[PDB]
Amino acid sequence: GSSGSSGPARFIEDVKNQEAREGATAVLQCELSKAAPVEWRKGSETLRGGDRYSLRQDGTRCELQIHGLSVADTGEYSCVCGQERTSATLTVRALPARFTQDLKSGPSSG
Repeated sequence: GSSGSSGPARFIEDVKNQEAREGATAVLQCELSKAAPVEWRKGSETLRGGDRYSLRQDGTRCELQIHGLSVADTGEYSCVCGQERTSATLTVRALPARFTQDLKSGPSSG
């Protein structure tokens, strides 16, 4: 809430930590002050929309999906936008190991 002009596009809404299991598709949804180009990078590696990473920006909103979540993927992504840059933490938990747990609800309604 401040009338004026800064110049470049700033991340008005930084990405929020992500948490999903293997096989899923973790994606970070953020927002920019104004339509501007960005660049997602994991630590010291620059990623570019291809087959696994499905980058989709609807103007000021950015979205970086990850097809095939692997425990390894787990790390810290950072989206560099002009001058500003947002980062988050993606926690990938191994797939749920099958386990039979004998159980049968009771006459209780709730």
